[PDB]
Amino acid sequence: SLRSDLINALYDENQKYDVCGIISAEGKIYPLGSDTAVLSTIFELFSRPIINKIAEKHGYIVEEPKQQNHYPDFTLYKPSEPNKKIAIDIKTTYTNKENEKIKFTLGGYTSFIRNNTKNIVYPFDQYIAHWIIGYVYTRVATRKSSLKTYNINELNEIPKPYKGVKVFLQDKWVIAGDLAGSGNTTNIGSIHAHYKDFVEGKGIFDSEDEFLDYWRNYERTSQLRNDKYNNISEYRNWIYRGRK
Amino acid sequence: SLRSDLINALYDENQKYDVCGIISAEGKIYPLGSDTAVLSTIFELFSRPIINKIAEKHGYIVEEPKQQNHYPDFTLYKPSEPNKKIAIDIKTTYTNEKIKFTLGGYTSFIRNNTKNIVYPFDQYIAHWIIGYVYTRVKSSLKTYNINELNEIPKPYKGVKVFLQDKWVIAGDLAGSGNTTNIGSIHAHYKDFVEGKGIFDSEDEFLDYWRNYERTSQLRNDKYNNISEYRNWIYRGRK
DNA sequence: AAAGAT
DNA sequence: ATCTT
DNA sequence: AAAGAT
DNA sequence: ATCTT
Ligand SMILES: [Mn+2]
Ligand SMILES: [Mn+2]
Ligand SMILES: [Mn+2]
Ligand SMILES: [Mn+2]
Ligand SMILES: [Mn+2]
Ligand SMILES: [Mn+2]
Ligand SMILES: [Mn+2]
Ligand SMILES: [Mn+2]
Ligand SMILES: [Mn+2]
Repeated sequence: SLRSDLINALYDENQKYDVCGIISAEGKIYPLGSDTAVLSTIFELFSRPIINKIAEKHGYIVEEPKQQNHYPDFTLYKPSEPNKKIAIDIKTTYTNKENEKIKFTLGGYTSFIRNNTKNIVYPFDQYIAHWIIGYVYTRVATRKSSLKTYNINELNEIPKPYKGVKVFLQDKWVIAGDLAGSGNTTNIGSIHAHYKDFVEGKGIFDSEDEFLDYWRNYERTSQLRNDKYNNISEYRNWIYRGRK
Repeated sequence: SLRSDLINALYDENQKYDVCGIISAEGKIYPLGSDTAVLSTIFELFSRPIINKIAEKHGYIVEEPKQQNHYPDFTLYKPSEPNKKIAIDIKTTYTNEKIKFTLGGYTSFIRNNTKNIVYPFDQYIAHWIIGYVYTRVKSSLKTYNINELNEIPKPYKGVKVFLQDKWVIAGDLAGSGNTTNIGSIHAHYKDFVEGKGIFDSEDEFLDYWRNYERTSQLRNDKYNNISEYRNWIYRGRK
């Protein structure tokens, strides 16, 4: 399928190639700095040609947001299936020690999931799938050789601020958790688990409808959530009682 | 001086090189996308070698945050004068024309000496902003090899760069809401280079943003702009 | 612009 | 967009 | 974690 | 970190 070919290609490219810097048209290379700020940009750019190639092999049109602040990173679809669009959003996080538990921020819970056309490239109801390509890497402190530029002939002598990159492709609802991913910017939080749990889809929601109802009615602060629900057990009790 | 040699190197480097992609150890190049995040990241990386080269010429050590979400992008200090650090932070914005930058929070280190800052705020003697401005600009969804560098399309054109003191270019209207950022003046590139700001002093700039309330409701009984802040001062800070 | 989006 | 305390 | 930092 | 509505 489009999905299995896509993760096979991302998994393969990740295994083979390592990104090591930004290059100028003049051929000068600038090394990579430390944060997920830098790495999240790098893994998203790494992913673009792969996603396009597989999408094309399958007959899909690939569209990135023409406007800033709009989800998703990539919209895929066949002209013949306008209402079966696929959203793919790339998310990244890090670990300090290889293999510990990780969590991702999955985007807002008060934009398009509550307003069909808010901050999304096509109306929400035109999408039938929302996939997350998740990247995890282990941090490696920057070295005092990262601060010089390099020429192409030194490509593999460039130090990297990361190691152990892993990648997965999973449905957003499947890896969504029940605790916010951020406060002031109201993000859905994924489960906090091991990389394999994301691959296997060991999340907390039983269905995509449950994930949506939960996040569509999740209040913004602990105060606002006090008489409602703050986690999945509380939400299921709240559902049991009649949404009260 | 360190400042003048840095302005000169930044201008020069920006003039000589145009960043066009990320490269893998295997030599494959991936083009740049248009997300805001992309340009912010690229200009910061681009500045790193320039800043370290000039700092070392001047005897300054350069330290980047060892912890994420901490200001500033670069901390400079001569070993002998540790209590005299220089903060340099990179900011970016776009054009198609007046521009404005978000200059960082007004509720972190300016209100709490050790909050989200690498070294105590009182150890810094200067806070500089390196501002990058560019003009925003297809199936650039494929990889390239070294022989094709010159054909890779870019999501930008006309990059300009300046270095100015943060207080000098700071404005009186928030640069963001929920992430409570100081907004810079809304002016032309030339005004940033020339330092044509609104605050009469660094003291005024800091006091203003240290007492700016977070919402209009709160601000409308105190101050919403520099004129109202000056009147608040006259009323006795109430 | 203020407020809230990625 | 994701991270710290 | 929640809340608020870059 | 900075953008949109
Ligand atoms: Mn993106
Ligand atoms: Mn993304
Ligand atoms: Mn953890
Ligand atoms: Mn919109
Ligand atoms: Mn596990
Ligand atoms: Mn930075
Ligand atoms: Mn910066
Ligand atoms: Mn700290
Ligand atoms: Mn002007």
